[PDB]
Amino acid sequence: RKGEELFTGVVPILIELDGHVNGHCFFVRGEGEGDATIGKLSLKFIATTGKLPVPWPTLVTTLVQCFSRYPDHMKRHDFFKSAMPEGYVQERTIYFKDDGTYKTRAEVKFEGDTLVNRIELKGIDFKEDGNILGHKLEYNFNSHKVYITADKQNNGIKANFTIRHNVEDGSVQLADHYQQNTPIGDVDLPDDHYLSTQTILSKDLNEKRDHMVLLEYVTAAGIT
Amino acid sequence: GEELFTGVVPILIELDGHVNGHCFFVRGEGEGDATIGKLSLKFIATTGKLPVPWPTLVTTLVQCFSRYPDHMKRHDFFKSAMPEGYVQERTIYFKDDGTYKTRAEVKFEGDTLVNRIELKGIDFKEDGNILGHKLEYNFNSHKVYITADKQNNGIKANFTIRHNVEDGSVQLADHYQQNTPILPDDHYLSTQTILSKDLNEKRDHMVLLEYVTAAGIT
Ligand code: NI
Repeated sequence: RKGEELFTGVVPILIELDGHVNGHCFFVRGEGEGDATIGKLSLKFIATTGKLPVPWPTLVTTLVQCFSRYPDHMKRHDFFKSAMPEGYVQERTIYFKDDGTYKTRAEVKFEGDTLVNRIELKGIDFKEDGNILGHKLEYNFNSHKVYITADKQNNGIKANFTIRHNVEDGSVQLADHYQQNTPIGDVDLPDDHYLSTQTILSKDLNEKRDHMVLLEYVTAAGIT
Repeated sequence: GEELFTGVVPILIELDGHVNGHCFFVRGEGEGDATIGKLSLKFIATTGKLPVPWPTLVTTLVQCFSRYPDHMKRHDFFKSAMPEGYVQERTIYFKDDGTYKTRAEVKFEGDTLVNRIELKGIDFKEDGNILGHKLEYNFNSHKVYITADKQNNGIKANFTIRHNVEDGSVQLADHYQQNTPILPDDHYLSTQTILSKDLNEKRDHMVLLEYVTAAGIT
């Protein structure tokens, strides 16, 4: 008995990520809350497998766009919420310029009250002591524009954008994202528009394990 | 079909798995003699020390080598599906701990019997009996209850493995098994297993001796 109606209030979030980069395996679990009426996430991620083989920032995009704030005049362009509760599949290919690639497949859906993002990630061809495996990325995340277009053919959407990762030496590591979402059930197909993102990364001062506290604001725009 | 097991047969076993995101690969080699129901295998953990105890991997490391007494040959699904082979799927629920999901192909490649497995382990406790390595290095005797699954033209199986824990308690692991051929009346397999070491092999390893015999039909 619902739809976008599942997001009128504060929703508990659970994220799990199975990761495989250059034969190094890891697992991340995140917990927190989202509030789509204001577009806010507040999450804590733990690398349960011990210290990560890649930098935390490289995982941020891949770790619930259903918590974007879609302004009242854009509600009919909100694919992510309309797929709920059965949810959607989110697939990406992430190209790190002059370095390796991530391929991800994710199921975002309601499991009871909770919104759950379960992810498989596989990364290949990363250079040793490149920015990623060498851990040369600053513990930062930049603002971006996620460009969304409809994919009528598969009853879903496509997304394109370039993530910018600050490197320690003052340079910038680019990560080209190509994104597909399709429904798991049986949705709104949007006119072209974008998401505007902002993200803070910090730590829990009493947490011994490798981890990431994340706060994020995202609003939809580009339609008048 | 059955004719492929009237003498000593070489075995190769390969397990690609990860448990709570901890990866590991295991290779096993040796022999089975299905007329007496005997397995003799050596398993190597390439990739280093295993994140889980060797005993938890036993069941999911070739039941076609069970001894099926003459009066029960009609009920041997395992052997009949050869050389084509079969697919073995399980879910193993460790009581008060995590779960394994496994998929395996058991088939003849040339003259050798091959068991190739995939394994996902989820939701294990960090200082539970598994991830904390609190299981004794041995292995109890069991009854594997087999039934017919006409719908998938194969069999199901259920049983409960008992793992001895160092403090003297018992870690139970509930097995659920499906086999499909890429059929018998109700019966069970009687198992016994000894595990040991090879003194000249450093790599985390398991040598396994095992005798299995089918019963439950007079
Ligand atoms: Ni995997």
